[PDB]
Amino acid sequence: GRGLGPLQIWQTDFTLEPRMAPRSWLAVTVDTASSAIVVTQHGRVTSVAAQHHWATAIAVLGRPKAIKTDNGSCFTSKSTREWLARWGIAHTTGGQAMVERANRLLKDKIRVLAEGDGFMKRIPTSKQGELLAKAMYALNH
Amino acid sequence: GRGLGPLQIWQTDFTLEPRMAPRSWLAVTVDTASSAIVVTQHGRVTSVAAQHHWATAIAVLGRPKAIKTDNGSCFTSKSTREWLARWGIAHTTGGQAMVERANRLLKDKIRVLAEGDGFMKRIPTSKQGELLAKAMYALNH
Repeated sequence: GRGLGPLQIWQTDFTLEPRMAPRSWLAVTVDTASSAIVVTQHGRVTSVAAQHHWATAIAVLGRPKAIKTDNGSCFTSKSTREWLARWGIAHTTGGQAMVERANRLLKDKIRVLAEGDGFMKRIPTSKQGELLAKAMYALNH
Repeated sequence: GRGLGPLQIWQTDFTLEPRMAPRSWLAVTVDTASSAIVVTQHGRVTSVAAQHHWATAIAVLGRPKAIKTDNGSCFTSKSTREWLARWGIAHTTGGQAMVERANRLLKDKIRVLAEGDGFMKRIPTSKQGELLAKAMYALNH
């Protein structure tokens, strides 16, 4: 139950992380109610990447009432607006200090975990998925 | 806080779902405390697939105290035993009625969602990720 608890509002952004190349575009959502983070990696910053990311985030967190983004083309496209409408999720572009903080915490954590494993530059491709998941764990739990 | 709440014990299995081919192996975890489900898809039933799945599940649910599996080779290999030890997760092979139920609920939900989208046989590859995430959402939230 929500009750008087925080409203179910997310902030979402993309942040570029070459340690994760070739899928170096990280799509990042912060649930403003709980501060939980969901991150996925993508080859390209696109509308469909944003949609794939939110599909994952909904699986993890539930369906939000609203999502705040910037006015980037991947978020204001007809395709993305229609996808959010299909899900019944309100969308605003406005401010999103929480997701900016999430981006920095994630990139720092990725670096620390990678260097801990001996990867001082790009993370080997076969190691990225588990390292990204480990960073998400580290920031949420 | 746990308090007197249910112990943090998962059940994990693999179940084959040709609607999701070529990555038709679904790795399924049920959190026995909450009945939450995490599912990932994989090309092959292997030790490393199980590890990749649990990495994701830990990102979503937190680190469990213990995981129950069957005695399949992907779970009793030296590689998997060492991975669980690295994480400090206790492992038992024993019984796992909850994950069997999860498997069936997931496959039924996948079918319903796929047929709703007009896919009466295999789901087109580019549509699978979001459909799988939708099934997971549908069963958890």
